[PDB]
Amino acid sequence: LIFIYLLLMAVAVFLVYRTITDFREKLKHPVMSVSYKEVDRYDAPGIALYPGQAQLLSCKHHYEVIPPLTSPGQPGDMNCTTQRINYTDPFSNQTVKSALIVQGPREVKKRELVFLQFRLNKSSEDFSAIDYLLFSSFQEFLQSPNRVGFMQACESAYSSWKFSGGFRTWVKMSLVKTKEEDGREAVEFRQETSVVNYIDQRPAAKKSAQLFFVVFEWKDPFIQKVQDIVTANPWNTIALLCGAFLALFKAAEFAKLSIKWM
Amino acid sequence: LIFIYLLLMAVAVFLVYRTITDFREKLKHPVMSVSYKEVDRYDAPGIALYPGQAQLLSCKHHYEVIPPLTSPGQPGDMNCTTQRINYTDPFSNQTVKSALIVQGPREVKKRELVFLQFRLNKSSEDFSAIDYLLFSSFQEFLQSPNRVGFMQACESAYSSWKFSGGFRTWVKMSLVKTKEEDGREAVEFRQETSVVNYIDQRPAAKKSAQLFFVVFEWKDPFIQKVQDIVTANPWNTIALLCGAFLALFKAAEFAKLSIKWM
Amino acid sequence: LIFIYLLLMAVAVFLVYRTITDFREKLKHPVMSVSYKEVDRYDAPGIALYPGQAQLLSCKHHYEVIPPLTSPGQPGDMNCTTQRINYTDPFSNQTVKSALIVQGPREVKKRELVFLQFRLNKSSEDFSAIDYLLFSSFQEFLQSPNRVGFMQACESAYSSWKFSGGFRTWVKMSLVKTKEEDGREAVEFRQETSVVNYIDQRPAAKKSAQLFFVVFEWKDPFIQKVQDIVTANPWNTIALLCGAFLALFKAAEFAKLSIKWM
Repeated sequence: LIFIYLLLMAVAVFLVYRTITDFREKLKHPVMSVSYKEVDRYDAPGIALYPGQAQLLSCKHHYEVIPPLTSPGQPGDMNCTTQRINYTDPFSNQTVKSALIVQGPREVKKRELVFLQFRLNKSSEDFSAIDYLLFSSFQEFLQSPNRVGFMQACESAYSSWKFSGGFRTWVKMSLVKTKEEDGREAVEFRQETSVVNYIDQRPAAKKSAQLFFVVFEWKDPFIQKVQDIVTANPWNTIALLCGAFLALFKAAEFAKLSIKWM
Repeated sequence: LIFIYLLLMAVAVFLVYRTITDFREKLKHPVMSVSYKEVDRYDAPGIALYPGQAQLLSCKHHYEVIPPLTSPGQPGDMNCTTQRINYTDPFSNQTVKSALIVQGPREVKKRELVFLQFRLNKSSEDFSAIDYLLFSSFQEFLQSPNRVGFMQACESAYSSWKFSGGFRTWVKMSLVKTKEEDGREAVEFRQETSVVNYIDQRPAAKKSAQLFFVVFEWKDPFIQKVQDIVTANPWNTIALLCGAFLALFKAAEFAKLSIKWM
Repeated sequence: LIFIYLLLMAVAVFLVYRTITDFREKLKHPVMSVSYKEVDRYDAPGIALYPGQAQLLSCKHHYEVIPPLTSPGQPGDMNCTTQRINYTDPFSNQTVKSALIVQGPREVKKRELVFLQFRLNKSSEDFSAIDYLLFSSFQEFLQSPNRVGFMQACESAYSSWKFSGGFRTWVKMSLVKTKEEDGREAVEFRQETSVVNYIDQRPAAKKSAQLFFVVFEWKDPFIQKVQDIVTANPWNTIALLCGAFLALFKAAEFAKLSIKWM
């Protein structure tokens, strides 16, 4: 009887250590749940182009699925809500980096895409490109005090991309919102590029001026919500341990009935 | 005694609240499990190219790892199971969009890749590209009645890509199958592009005709099965709650022994 | 009384069956936990370029954020720890594939990037590119016996990429470490390309020699640790089941009190 009681107590202690260690492990490695919430119209995204010396020639919201034939090389109709700012980025506070903010397409369901055009007069770069950062809401920037702070924060909160000459980078930008355990939800942008070579036959002259193109489009109406989940909470652990403790008490009590039997 | 009994009852009520709220939460945010099932030979994938005015010049299944030297510009050997169809997409039912379906490589382990060539006679598009959609099984399309319905369904069930001129888009297409809770398993295609500029020195004449190239390849023999998991089920919850309720009953009964002691 | 006892026994049998089945299911589909561990300085990555006939012209570690103006076409300063090897890959053991290993950037926080230049004398390929494989630690290769075995293993442990002519493939290489249940942690590279067309105006002569460019950079200081988790372990299952068994015993005993009542 004493032997089996000691065995049961050893099982209980082993189980307590077991569950405590398993709870410690399950707190370090929370599992993630990713859910897609279809959205009919995305909030106006903010595209932070950094033209530098480049000159915008045209910007439009092509509600259609395919851009129409344009008139490249010369200035064209401007039909975008473009905001311009000059600030100093925190990572290179010494230098001032001028940006150029544009309002991206909203009608994702209707396949609305904003097509841009840029041009740069002859220079000696030999690797010409225009950076661009994407942030979730353009209106939020358009109505936020101290735009310099907002842009500096975005410089850290978003990674740097770019597009180059003789190309039409068709950036199918998409959202992925991350929720950290503290409750706040950070929003990050995913985007897949598809470079489309520019057939420069139309000028066919000594113009030969760097011409850039981009088509910012919403990949699909799904917003990928990614949130970490803590699979282990002390509540379930304590309930399970109490159930096991009672399970052991009943076995010990049945040992007394066995003693009476013998 | 009454005070401790009321305390135990309050613990029971607040704990059943705990568990019911947590269970309600755990249905909303199911956790995901991703498993890779190595496959020796993928099912013949269906590549739905939309040449438009472009003219296919060559299509082959290069069992080797590297394409050999070709004869660009002029028609070449055709060695692909190409299916042609004209239909109207649901999103643009007004217009008729002609497709061109091809049978992709199967021998993933052997690094089998299907290399295509397209050509377009001089036009005034100025951004020339050929769309292409990928669907899981080409034979399923080749033996399914009402191909128009199948293609229209695919137009919604797969995203739109394309490749452009003077390029060799080496699309390393890969599979990712999703299982929704209802039981059906939707299949989606992932594919990473690697644009390879075309060195057009060979013609070096007034031909200067848009020439496209693509190399559809299976990235690896792994099919990424993604399935959502409901971490919480009512019966684990009810068992845990019953264990906790018994654990509370035993404490209340030990309170009677304490009363006898005092 | 016998009817309710049989009902309780049937419930117990159903519950044990269901718990065993659910434990069997939860062992097949383990859930994954992905954690990002910020790293100040990545270990020197090993870039296994396969120039073939191409001739390296320059390699440098640009601690700045932007490459400076270069002197394309002619040999330049070489400031990289380049290792050269010729071996035979397992998949094509018949042929010998010569590689060229380079020491990649380490100072991720400083936006340190290694910029390379390659050149190929006139050939008849018309699709010119240089393959490159990424492996986690360059020093590990630099101090490992039988480098041929290391390279052959990497040929299977990493996928094949490449960059082409007239381009500056800005490969923002990033790390993702996978832990299989056995305990070993396989390391894989994710990398997103951004092709930047090369404006070849500077030579403007009959040189017209294939020039390749690449900028290998660390995307961000986060290492994506991906590890599978077994949500079900026999120990929780047995504790829950025996707690439910006790919950059944107490109900059966309350049935006796009900009998006494009636």
